[PDB]
Amino acid sequence: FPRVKNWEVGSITYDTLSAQAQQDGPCTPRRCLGSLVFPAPEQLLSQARDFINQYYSSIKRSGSQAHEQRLQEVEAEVAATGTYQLRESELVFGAKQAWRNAPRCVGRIQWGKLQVFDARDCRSAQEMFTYICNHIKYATNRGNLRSAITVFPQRCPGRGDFRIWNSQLVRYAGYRQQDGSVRGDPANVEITELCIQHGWTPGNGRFDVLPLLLQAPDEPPELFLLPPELVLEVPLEHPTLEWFAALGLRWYALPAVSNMLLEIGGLEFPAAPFSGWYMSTEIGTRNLCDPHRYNILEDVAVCMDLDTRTTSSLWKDKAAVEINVAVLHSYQLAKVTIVDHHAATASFMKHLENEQKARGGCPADWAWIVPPISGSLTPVFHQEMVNYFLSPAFRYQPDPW
Amino acid sequence: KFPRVKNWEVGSITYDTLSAQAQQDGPCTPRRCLGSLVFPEQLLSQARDFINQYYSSIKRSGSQAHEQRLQEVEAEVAATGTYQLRESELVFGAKQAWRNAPRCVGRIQWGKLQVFDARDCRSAQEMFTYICNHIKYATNRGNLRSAITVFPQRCPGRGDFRIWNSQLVRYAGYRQQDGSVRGDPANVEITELCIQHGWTPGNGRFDVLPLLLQAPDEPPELFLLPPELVLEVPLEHPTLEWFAALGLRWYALPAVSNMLLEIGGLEFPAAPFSGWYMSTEIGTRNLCDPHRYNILEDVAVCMDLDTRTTSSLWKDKAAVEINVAVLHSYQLAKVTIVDHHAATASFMKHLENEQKARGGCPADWAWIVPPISGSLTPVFHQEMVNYFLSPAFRYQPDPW
Ligand code: HEM
Ligand code: HEM
Ligand SMILES: CNCc1cncc(-c2cc(C)cc(N)n2)c1
Ligand SMILES: CNCc1cncc(-c2cc(C)cc(N)n2)c1
Ligand SMILES: C[C@H](O)[C@H](O)[C@H]1CNc2nc(N)[nH]c(=O)c2N1
Ligand SMILES: C[C@H](O)[C@H](O)[C@H]1CNc2nc(N)[nH]c(=O)c2N1
Ligand SMILES: [Cl-]
Ligand SMILES: [Cl-]
Ligand SMILES: [Gd+3]
Ligand SMILES: [Gd+3]
Ligand SMILES: [Gd+3]
Ligand SMILES: [Zn+2]
Repeated sequence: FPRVKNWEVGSITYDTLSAQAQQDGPCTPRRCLGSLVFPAPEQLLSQARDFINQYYSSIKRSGSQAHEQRLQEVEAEVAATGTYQLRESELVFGAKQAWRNAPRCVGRIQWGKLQVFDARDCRSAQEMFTYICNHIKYATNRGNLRSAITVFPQRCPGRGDFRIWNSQLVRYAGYRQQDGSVRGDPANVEITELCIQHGWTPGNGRFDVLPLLLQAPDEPPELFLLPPELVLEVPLEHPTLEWFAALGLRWYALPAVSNMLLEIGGLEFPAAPFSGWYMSTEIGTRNLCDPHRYNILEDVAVCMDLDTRTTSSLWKDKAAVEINVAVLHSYQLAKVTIVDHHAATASFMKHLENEQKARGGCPADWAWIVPPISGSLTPVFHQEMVNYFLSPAFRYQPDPW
Repeated sequence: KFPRVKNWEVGSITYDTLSAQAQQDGPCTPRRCLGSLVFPEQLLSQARDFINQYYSSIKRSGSQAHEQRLQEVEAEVAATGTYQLRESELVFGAKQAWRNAPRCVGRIQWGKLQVFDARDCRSAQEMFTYICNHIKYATNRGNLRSAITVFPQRCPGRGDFRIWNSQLVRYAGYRQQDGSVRGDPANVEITELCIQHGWTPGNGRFDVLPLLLQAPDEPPELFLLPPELVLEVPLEHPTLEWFAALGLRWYALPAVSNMLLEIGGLEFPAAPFSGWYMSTEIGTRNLCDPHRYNILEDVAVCMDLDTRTTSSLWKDKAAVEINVAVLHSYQLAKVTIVDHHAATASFMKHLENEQKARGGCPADWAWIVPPISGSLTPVFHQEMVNYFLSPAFRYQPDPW
């Protein structure tokens, strides 16, 4: 089993949990591909057996009365229907484990605190939209954010999938400009074009919240506008650079991923949006400073009167730090939950410690866990980590179009 | 079977066909990735291989002299159980090993390397002057020049040379009446060895250590370094006038002396190579790591930052100014240094060159991305393939 060192302190542990990794990643002994962003009844039965085993362990009833009954119930159902149905408690446990198992999530200290909305009876895109609005309202909670997931009906033979076409519930439009550029968020050019193609009347601002394109089984996507008062936003200002407000920058409160597939015991939920609260560097560093995103870094540095004609003045580093300050200040001023990268990484270290005792290890993707600014100033930089795939899981899936 | 590599900033795609050569295997399996871990008669096999590389590089594969050099290595191993490298081969392999180092962000320079051939060395005294030639050459009054000195290869039945220090220039680390260290904590061990072999310890936080040089089958001997030969830069800040009063310094020459050079199956456990610093190595890691000089809070106090809450980003602000002070001080002293923006931009050009030249480039994403401002540099947005090519610099155990 792999030995794992923390270089700040000298700690050494062994990741015995990785030996249970069923599905395989992209690396081989010849080459590591860890930096890549994107890496049958009997086999349904083995996945279900393992998950039922996981569930009955969690309720300290492994090998008991109910446990054997449930394994036999599942085999009979797969035999008779080609599939099976989770009990509500199994669904709650499986959603939590999927978060717990997510190697690129730095916020997993929170994994046991997840509100699970059971939407597996959803019948239409219109009902789907109602469920989504309830999710957003509950999770936003007027800025005191609460972690939640809404689970729509599972994939099943004979019927198409429920899908949310948008990659998140809240996204800003990205409009290909007149002179080649993009107005708004360049990450969202494609979904913006899809919304227009499906009858949306576009705006022309940099921060126009997109409509939702919601797909019911064997149905084309349907367009749904979010009420503005449902989408809580934060205007960005800086505590001491008063000209920063004049940039007119904003971000939204709720990070809600809506394009991933939830897998529990071999069953697949292609529509299961989940939400937490932001870590400030996602907004301040990636969304606002990536050259292919809002790309504000040079404009901010020029306004700061930094010397932008030489790299060795560290003008980029100085301006990124103040942009992150602005995000934290603005969300704190607006009373909207946010965590800075120092606090987030420190609590992740506690999570690693908890998980070593509970399970003997923790799947973690170092490149995603280490924040995009001030990497070695956080404790996770100095922590070796072992990346592997456990189930239940959130998986990437192709876009439905 | 040829990995697709995407740059997410631009959208460009390439394929790493070079990875198909990866001889020695890394630590990863389809079951789990270990990329973030720091330390994870067949001598003919990799001697043939290396010779074939050379003659291809000089556009001389399959012609006269290629055949000829294949025979003498055959004959030398048959007659002696090993072989000696031609001068030009020692040079070509030294550069290729640097070219192949997945963790080196400075490889745009790999073609410009000065190779000193110390293969006729014998005794810790000969090493000392051999190492002193390198240092004064590489240092060059602050106009740093990349250089490697190749001490004799390893032979069966006896010896091998070793430099006991991890680098040629290391600051001492002294324990206290309470354990905690004055000086560099990373060097507490070699410091205790240097004293243990009879060295008068200094009192201070930046005492340059003596060298423990090991001739084959000898107890090592201590060697003072001439102070005028160890170029150091006192640290000041352009606008924070008190920064000089913190009394911080770093040395000019980064020279790694504990690594084993391997060319064509031959092994050189003493083969120090040197370049010039990227400023985050000094300003971020050496000075701000909690287990190194750990000065971050002291600088933040002097800057009157709000260290009471993490969300003031006081750590980030103090760290940036420490890096500013490093770059400013090295430039004022006219000592070659490169900032992490310039360094990573040059590495992107290196990747582009290597794609044309060899169809790929082994790169360790976690080590290429700088330890501050990661996503502000282009390498953050570049997918990379990590694998082992030969010739290579390899890690080796401590000589005890
Ligand atoms: C409660 C506060 C939370 C914080 C602070 C947090 C933080 C983060 C961050 C910073 C990332 C990397 C995102 C990126 O760079 O694109 C991430 C990824 C992720 N998070 Fe969390 N998260 C939280 C809650 C949750 C919840 C509630 C779930 C699911 C139940 C979850 C599941 C995931 C998954 C699956 C990923 C990987 C997404 C991907 O790889 O594209 N997180 N999280
Ligand atoms: C010319 C300027 C150079 C720069 C700016 C540079 C930069 C760097 C940096 C920043 C590292 C990371 C080391 C660490 O974080 O501890 C590194 C590692 C490394 N460098 Fe370069 N380097 C240069 C020249 C060279 C030369 C001349 C050689 C050998 C001939 C070389 C071979 C290596 C190797 C083998 C490593 C891996 C060290 C390890 O794995 O611990 N570099 N370099
Ligand atoms: C494609 N990257 C996935 C992604 C993108 N944006 C934001 C997140 C995210 C998700 C959650 C639940 C919390 C958080 N703090 N962040 C994940
Ligand atoms: C433990 N990593 C090895 C190490 C440690 N310190 C510094 C370097 C280094 C080496 C070279 C040639 C250049 C540079 N700019 N830096 C390498
Ligand atoms: C190529 C590289 O893997 C890619 O840019 C990754 C690096 N680490 C990351 N880490 C997080 N948290 N989010 C990201 O999008 C990325 N991007
Ligand atoms: C655990 C982790 O791999 C370790 O801290 C690595 C990360 N990346 C690094 N990158 C460089 N250049 N140098 C280092 O020492 C490290 N340390
Ligand atoms: Cl986001
Ligand atoms: Cl160093
Ligand atoms: Gd003011
Ligand atoms: Gd303007
Ligand atoms: Gd005062
Ligand atoms: Zn790997």
